[PDB]
Amino acid sequence: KVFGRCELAAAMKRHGLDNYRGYSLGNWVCAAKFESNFNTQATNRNTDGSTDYGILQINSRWWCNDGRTPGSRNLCNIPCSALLSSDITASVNCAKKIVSDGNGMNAWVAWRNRCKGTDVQAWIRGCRL
Ligand SMILES: [Cl-]
Ligand SMILES: [Cl-]
Ligand SMILES: [Cl-]
Ligand SMILES: [Ho]
Ligand SMILES: [Ho]
Ligand SMILES: [Ho]
Ligand code: NA
Repeated sequence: KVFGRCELAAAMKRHGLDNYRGYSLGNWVCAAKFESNFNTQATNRNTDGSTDYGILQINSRWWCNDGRTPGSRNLCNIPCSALLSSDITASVNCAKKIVSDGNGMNAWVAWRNRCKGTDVQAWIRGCRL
């Protein structure tokens, strides 16, 4: 599923991501924009053989099981395919663990490089929230 901007903002809010660990909703929408272009089915291979999945490009190296990332962990206790669903529950619940790992949203390199320090509230402008 390819979400609209405000559609994704609303879904993220319903799943409790707004201000989760102090990160306003615009931060999460911005991260999703640059990680996946709001596409739940996005995947991308990493240099180490791991794969990133879903709207927030969650890596199989640590967070989900895809059966082909030898030596990895599955800390969100989910198949990576769950991160591709039209229902964002799995991606959100796993993102909540990730952002709690210590480095906050710096875990998403695209957030650090493209959202951090910018006017991220623009990403929820106009949305009914
Ligand atoms: Cl915001
Ligand atoms: Cl594996
Ligand atoms: Cl933080
Ligand atoms: Ho990535
Ligand atoms: Ho970590
Ligand atoms: Ho609201
Ligand atoms: Na894994």
